[PDB]
Amino acid sequence: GPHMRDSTECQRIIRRGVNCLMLPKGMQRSSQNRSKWDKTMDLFVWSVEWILCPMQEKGEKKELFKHVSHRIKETDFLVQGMGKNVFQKCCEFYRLAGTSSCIEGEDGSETKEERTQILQKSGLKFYTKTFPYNTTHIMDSKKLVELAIHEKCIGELLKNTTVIEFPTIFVAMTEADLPEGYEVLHQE
Repeated sequence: GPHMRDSTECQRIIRRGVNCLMLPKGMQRSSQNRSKWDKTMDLFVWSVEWILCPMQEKGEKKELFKHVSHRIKETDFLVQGMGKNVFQKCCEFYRLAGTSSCIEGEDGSETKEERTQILQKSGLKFYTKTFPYNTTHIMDSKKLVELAIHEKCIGELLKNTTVIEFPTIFVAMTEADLPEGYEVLHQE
């Protein structure tokens, strides 16, 4: 059944260092969120929102592809949360090609890195929504940050952050390919 929520819900829960701002009962963003502890893995899982951003010119802009992907582990890397659909759609958006490694002695790490290789060899960059460290109440703000999906996992990425309900990932070649009104933050 649906989770315990109010109308004009107002709470912040912290889950292994991620600050999570709770949306009210009727929000489609709270309805489409599936995130909990899962006994079957003895860890926390997320639903997450992915946006693939296509290669535009400086006059001709092109339109985004969106996908929400589910039951992604706090231990997972982005390429293991994205879904084969989002991986295959990135391969068709930028015309990336597939490769192989670690065949000398792996059967699970070889294919974890198979996906990540396509993104680092194309030079694709990944970004997420950030909100302030002291935030206790729900807000909307266009603020992105660039992150190292080839070195960092999703749990340590979100451990330093604030997010509303369930987190969002933007995929693009540059800031100049990212959607309008959104901006990426740099160091001081």
